[PDB]
Amino acid sequence: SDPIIVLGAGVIGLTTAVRLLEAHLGANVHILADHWPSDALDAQYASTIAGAHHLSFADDGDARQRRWDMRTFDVLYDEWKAVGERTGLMALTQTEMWEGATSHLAVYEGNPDFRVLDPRTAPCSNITHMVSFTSLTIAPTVYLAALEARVRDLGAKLHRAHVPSLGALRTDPALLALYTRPPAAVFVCAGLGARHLVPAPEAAALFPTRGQVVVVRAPWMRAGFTRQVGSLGGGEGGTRTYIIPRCNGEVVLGGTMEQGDWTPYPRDETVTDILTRALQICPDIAPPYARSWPKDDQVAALRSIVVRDAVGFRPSRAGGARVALASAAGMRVVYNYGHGGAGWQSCWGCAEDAVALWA
Amino acid sequence: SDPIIVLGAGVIGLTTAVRLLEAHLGANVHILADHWPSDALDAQYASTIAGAHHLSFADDGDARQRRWDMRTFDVLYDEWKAVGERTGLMALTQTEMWEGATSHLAVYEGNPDFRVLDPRTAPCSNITHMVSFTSLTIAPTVYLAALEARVRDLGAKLHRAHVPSLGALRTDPALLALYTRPPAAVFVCAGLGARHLVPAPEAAALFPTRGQVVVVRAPWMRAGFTRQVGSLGGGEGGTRTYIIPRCNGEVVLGGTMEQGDWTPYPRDETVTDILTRALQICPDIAPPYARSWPKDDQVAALRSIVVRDAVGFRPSRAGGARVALASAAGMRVVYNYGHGGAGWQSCWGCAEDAVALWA
Amino acid sequence: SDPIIVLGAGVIGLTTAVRLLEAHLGANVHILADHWPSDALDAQYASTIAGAHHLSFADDGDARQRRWDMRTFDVLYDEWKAVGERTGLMALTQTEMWEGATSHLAVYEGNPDFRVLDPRTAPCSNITHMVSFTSLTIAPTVYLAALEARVRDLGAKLHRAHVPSLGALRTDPALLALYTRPPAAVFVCAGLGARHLVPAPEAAALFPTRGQVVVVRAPWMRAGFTRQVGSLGGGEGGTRTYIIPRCNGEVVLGGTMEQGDWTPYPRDETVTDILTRALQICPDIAPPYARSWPKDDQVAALRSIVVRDAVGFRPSRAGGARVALASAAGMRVVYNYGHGGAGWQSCWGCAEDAVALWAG
Amino acid sequence: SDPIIVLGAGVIGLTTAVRLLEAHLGANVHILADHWPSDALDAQYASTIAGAHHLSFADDGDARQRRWDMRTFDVLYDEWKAVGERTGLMALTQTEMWEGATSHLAVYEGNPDFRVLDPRTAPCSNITHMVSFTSLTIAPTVYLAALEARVRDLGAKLHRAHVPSLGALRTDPALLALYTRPPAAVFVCAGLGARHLVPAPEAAALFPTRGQVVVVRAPWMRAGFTRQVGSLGGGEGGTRTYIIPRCNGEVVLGGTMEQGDWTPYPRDETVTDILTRALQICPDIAPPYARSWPKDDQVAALRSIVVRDAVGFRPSRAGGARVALASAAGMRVVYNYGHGGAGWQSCWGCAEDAVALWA
Ligand SMILES: Cc1cc2nc3c(=O)[nH]c(=O)nc-3n(C[C@H](O)[C@H](O)[C@H](O)COP(=O)(O)OP(=O)(O)OC[C@H]3O[C@@H](n4cnc5c(N)ncnc54)[C@H](O)[C@@H]3O)c2cc1C
Ligand SMILES: Cc1cc2nc3c(=O)[nH]c(=O)nc-3n(C[C@H](O)[C@H](O)[C@H](O)COP(=O)(O)OP(=O)(O)OC[C@H]3O[C@@H](n4cnc5c(N)ncnc54)[C@H](O)[C@@H]3O)c2cc1C
Ligand SMILES: Cc1cc2nc3c(=O)[nH]c(=O)nc-3n(C[C@H](O)[C@H](O)[C@H](O)COP(=O)(O)OP(=O)(O)OC[C@H]3O[C@@H](n4cnc5c(N)ncnc54)[C@H](O)[C@@H]3O)c2cc1C
Ligand SMILES: Cc1cc2nc3c(=O)[nH]c(=O)nc-3n(C[C@H](O)[C@H](O)[C@H](O)COP(=O)(O)OP(=O)(O)OC[C@H]3O[C@@H](n4cnc5c(N)ncnc54)[C@H](O)[C@@H]3O)c2cc1C
Ligand SMILES: [F-]
Ligand SMILES: [F-]
Repeated sequence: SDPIIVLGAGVIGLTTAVRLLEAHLGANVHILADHWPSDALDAQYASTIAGAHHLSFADDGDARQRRWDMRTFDVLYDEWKAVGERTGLMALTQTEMWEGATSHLAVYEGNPDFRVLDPRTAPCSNITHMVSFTSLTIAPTVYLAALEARVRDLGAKLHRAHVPSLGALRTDPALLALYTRPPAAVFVCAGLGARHLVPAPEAAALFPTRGQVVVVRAPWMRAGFTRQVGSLGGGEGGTRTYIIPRCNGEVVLGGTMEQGDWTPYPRDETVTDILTRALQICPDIAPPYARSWPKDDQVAALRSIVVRDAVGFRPSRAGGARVALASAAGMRVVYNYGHGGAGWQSCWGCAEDAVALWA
Repeated sequence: SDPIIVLGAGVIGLTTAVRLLEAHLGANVHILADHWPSDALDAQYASTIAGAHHLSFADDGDARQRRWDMRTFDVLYDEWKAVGERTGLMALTQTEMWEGATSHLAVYEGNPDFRVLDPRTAPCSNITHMVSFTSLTIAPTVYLAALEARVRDLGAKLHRAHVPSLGALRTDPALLALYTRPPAAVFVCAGLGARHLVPAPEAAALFPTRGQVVVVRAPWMRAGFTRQVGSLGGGEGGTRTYIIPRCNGEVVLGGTMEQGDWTPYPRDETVTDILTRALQICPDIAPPYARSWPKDDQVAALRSIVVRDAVGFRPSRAGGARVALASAAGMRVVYNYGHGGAGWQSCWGCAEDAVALWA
Repeated sequence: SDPIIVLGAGVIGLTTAVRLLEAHLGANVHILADHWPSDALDAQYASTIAGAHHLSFADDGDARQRRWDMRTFDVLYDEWKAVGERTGLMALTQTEMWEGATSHLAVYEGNPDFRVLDPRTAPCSNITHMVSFTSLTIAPTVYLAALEARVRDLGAKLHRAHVPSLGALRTDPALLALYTRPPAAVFVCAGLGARHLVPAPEAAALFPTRGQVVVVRAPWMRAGFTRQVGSLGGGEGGTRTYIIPRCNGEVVLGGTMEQGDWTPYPRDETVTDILTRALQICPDIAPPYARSWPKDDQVAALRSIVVRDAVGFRPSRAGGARVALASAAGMRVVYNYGHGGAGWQSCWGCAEDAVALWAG
Repeated sequence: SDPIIVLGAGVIGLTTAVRLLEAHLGANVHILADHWPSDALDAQYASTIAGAHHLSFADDGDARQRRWDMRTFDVLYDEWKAVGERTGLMALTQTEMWEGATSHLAVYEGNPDFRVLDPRTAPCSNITHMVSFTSLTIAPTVYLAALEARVRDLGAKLHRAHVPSLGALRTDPALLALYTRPPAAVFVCAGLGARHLVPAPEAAALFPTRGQVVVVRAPWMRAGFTRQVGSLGGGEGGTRTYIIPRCNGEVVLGGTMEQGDWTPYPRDETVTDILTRALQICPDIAPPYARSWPKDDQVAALRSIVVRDAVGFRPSRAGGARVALASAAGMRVVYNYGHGGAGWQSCWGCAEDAVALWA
């Protein structure tokens, strides 16, 4: 009878709410957020800026991340087997190439059709290791719309509201009008927004890792490619070039990984950079008719098929995501934030842990 | 060189920004807001919920409100003579009727074509006083779109951003990324949202006055009607029924005046109440074919032409709007908020005062 | 059951089809047409070019036209009383002014709220007679869409097909594939296209009267105005200026009456003419903010609210419409064409006569 | 100064008009047609019903058809090299399978990347010959829109008009109003409509070959497949199953070849037939997630991605297309009609001959 709040309507909050409602049928759940999946794109809302591909960054020794990523893959892949592309999922061969390293992450061996490839067969030079396996991409707008429909069907009440502090959920008459009584519990799925909701030491742990992408219309591309330069360093370190094709024919090209960079608007030079690198790792990203042209001329061909530029801020945190049980303003609090560049590939895993902590 | 911030992209912020940029051509102006005019309607954003009509509530002794309301009428009426309905304005005869009173507000005598009518000619019973005069309605979405285009043309930079505190404008890296240097000044045009930005005693002076409206498609209606019940009490007291026709053929029917009511969703019984009262004061709101039908059948005819239901929170303030110079967080601050049910009819007057205070 | 063909999907064909299906006479109805109401506007398809208003041209001594026009008025007015504007109908006050004449048609006295006005109160000069009465306008696209839905609901089969001759309905495999069996009957509701379907010496009787109109967005205008110059001459003679407001806020301004003029495209000078004459007869057609300006500036204000120019060819015929039973190409034939500038205002009346002729 | 008429705005008329205006810049050209490319689909207008692919039917000894087909290929391929998919063209690998034949048409060897394949590798049974080569598909609505824009830019006047007889062009006031003076010449590109415009011996040569197609949304398919059953017989004989993918992700599945069948509406049993046969010759037409399912479940999966059913009448003629100079009703007449199922793959070839015959 006392309301349970899910604060956040990104992929993290919506998956949390789905698992919450499935575990406790008819529970009194209110989802509050100041940005919703179908809103216009905004650099501050990470979930619809994402590619998204399932391409784990889980260190061999990071048992929690490996578990989350593979659990999430299992859920998404079973869903694709059931409904195909209806919710924005597309199974595909993912190819990862390393420019330095002579190993892949052990976590990839859990995916179907894992193969070690000859690094000399990469289209770009200096590739020292190369693997492929079956994975999935997600058109986030489509998938999030499906999650929104699902939480409605499960009986969640949805509210557009800004929450200035966790205490406000108990005290602010504007918020109390939504759910009548002070909440018994809150799931804090506020992404990078959690910086304004937690005490100073925890707030300090959050930082943006800015990512710019270029979305092209390239429906000929139905395979995934990533080039990793530099060590992950047990986290999400180094830089990536990637080709992330969606089932709708939009293909996300990236990326950048700028720690502490709060600039929300795309940079012209980075557009050029992304297009140039995308052509290096995946020559077939070019419009078919332009593929025989000098490499320099193919950038303009890619420009001609650009759908949009986009920028987002990965909600980065030292040690990865905070999924933990605490207390604030007399409410039971479950934190589920700080997923960096891996929220889409870990969402269902985190959601299940979060609900288990609450329960 | 130092940025000047306009916080808010409602009618108050946008008129403030226009007058600011007109007074000081090429100034470094950045407009920050978490809700913009063309966004989907939300009860928290009053400017696009409003009717809006110019129907002053200024008490005979309220010299400041009278001056603002008359100034705003002059600006809007001048604009209508220059551009017609291009920006959402429509000149019309406004008829006001009182159920109890035997006097009107002196301020109305400043409008063109002021006439005292025979109250016995009102279509509803118990009317003791009635006047008409030339006034204007505004389709707020259209007018705000023109204001947005105008501030762009004048060189303002526009940002979608939430401001958690005034200090954050100078200290918060997420906001500093927008304009680089710490701002010298901020115009706080945050509407009811100002309650999160000011000290608790100022925040306590602000309260919502909830208003529900029904929008109908009634392009045959090109005249305005209001019935006042109870005393204004030197502010915006009592209750009103109104018919507010827009140039686009949508006609806003209302209303309610629920002080402290934070419920953002429409109430079914209130829909019935509004349609019933609308028919009382203006029989011609009914579709022409339905005008000879019994009263109950005519409510049904109005239901058949409903476009939308909407709810908004008027940013009411004890003593009316705060338009004042101050200092806070190392900035020169001009507050311009708390216009209640009168922001549209006072906007330009208030904007000119705000810019003068800053200058 | 042998097919019964309605040839034409203008207002005449569709009303004929509705009345045919409503007759419940076991008719296996196939509606064939090379232009359908929701198709792009084309000067050759009169029904969606029309204003349309109900403003009878029926001469005092033209009993058939008077009966048709008043019957159609009753049907449309009752429809408006039942459903309001849902099917594109709008009741309004129609004001007619004459430049020269000292009387009105008797037929108008049958409308609600009839009155003879003081012609000195007309906004333009040289007005010698003026009346008003309650009438209706029709947004033809909306009303025709409603008729199309209605014939579908009643079980008619609808086909996009060009009929090269009446005989072809029985003999042409391209047409026979639509309905399998040779048709027993055809209602020829082909409008000006009937010139290619009726025996050739009857075709000389049909001619275009070209009409250009300017459609403006003027939702403040919900009253109708017409000025008649010259005599009707027992038919549709002389020239008219008119303001015909639709329920959707589009207002049709006109008009021209160019006999034998087959030019399907709007003329620049005619746009200027129509706007100028519209302002003469109805000063409030101008945008409210423009009403105090010089006449030339008001013409410019009208140009600023133009939605579209359009041209149509009225299916004119000496003697008015042919509504008649015949036998041709082995089939029972009912002709229902040649309604000139009055198809909308006579449609239901004609449809009922046509169906009665077939039913025998 | 005397008008030149192009009668018809299908692919044949519009290519003729383009070549006409390019040869004689500023010429007084009027294009008359009762159906235009952007009109709603109609079984009587073949050009937008077509797949279309470039898959020649030209007999080894049919010099004219081979010349036409290869010239048209050259023109379209050059266009695709210049603009890619901008005008609806997509280069692809076309694979043809024969159920009986042990040879391919010689004309195919003129296409790039020609190769004879192992017929054992066909996914369906009883294949005895198989080849592939580079060819093109066309999204006809997009291509015809480009042609329409081209003729406008070259100064053609376009008219929606029905021509009851060629004599009417000189004598009918309804047609004379379009171009003022009796025309000097007419290019008769009326497709199957030519049967109403030519003398009884020439009209008897024309007949419909009805084809029904199913359009699916299958953007994973960018390769073309055809199975030929029975002999071409020096013409377009026998029956074909085909997969014709467009650049916009629509894929046309077919077909039927019913001579003299004037039924313009799709048959339910033919939908089933086409879907079943498409799956036989190209298992990858099925949604990726459905590819391991039993055959009946895959047919159902194809039904779920259906965009539209369509029917058209190929303008078939004894001896193929009539491209011929004549004199009728006072005019210099060039006939260019009766292209059967090969109008798209022969259009530019025929157009050029037609303009030459007139010049
Ligand atoms: C360019 C780019 C590419 C990426 N690609 C991938 C990829 O391929 N695979 C992958 O797994 N991940 C990827 N990511 C990362 C992924 O997008 C994020 O980890 C994930 O979206 C974070 O989800 P979230 O729900 O925590 O945050 P968000 O999506 O930002 O949502 C937070 C929610 O909380 C609400 N909120 C916050 N504060 C408040 C408040 N005070 N009051 C009310 N509401 C509040 C917001 O309105 C919003 O609804 C990418 C990120 C970027 C930027
Ligand atoms: C039903 C109804 C009918 C009405 N009818 C009339 C009428 O007929 N005539 C009339 O004169 N008035 C009318 N009003 C009143 C009028 O709508 C308000 O007085 C006026 O819109 C207030 O404008 P504003 O710009 O102050 O507030 P708002 O429109 O609410 O805009 C405030 C802006 O501040 C931004 N903001 C606030 N806090 C923050 C933050 N922390 N960070 C970033 N951005 C922030 C918001 O995003 C928004 O852009 C009506 C009101 C209602 C509810
Ligand atoms: C500018 C203008 C204003 C007007 N204003 C008014 C007004 O205010 N009030 C009023 O009452 N009337 C008005 N009219 C007149 C009215 O529009 C016509 O009288 C009426 O539309 C004629 O209807 P119809 O069905 O006979 O002809 P059409 O609407 O032309 O329809 C004829 C049908 O026959 C079909 N057809 C013809 N030949 C063939 C063939 N060979 N094969 C297959 N199909 C064929 C066509 O495709 C079409 O479906 C106006 C006309 C014009 C031009
Ligand atoms: C199902 C199907 C699949 C096909 N697939 C292919 C393929 O893959 N490759 C290929 O090469 N071909 C294909 N075709 C064949 C191709 O569609 C035709 O050969 C080609 O479209 C014929 O073009 P057209 O311009 O002659 O005829 P149409 O496109 O029918 O155009 C005739 C034009 O003449 C006009 N017209 C006719 N009579 C008159 C008149 N009396 N007055 C005014 N205007 C008139 C019409 O309005 C129209 O504008 C296919 C056909 C079908 C039915
Ligand atoms: F906040
Ligand atoms: F014809």
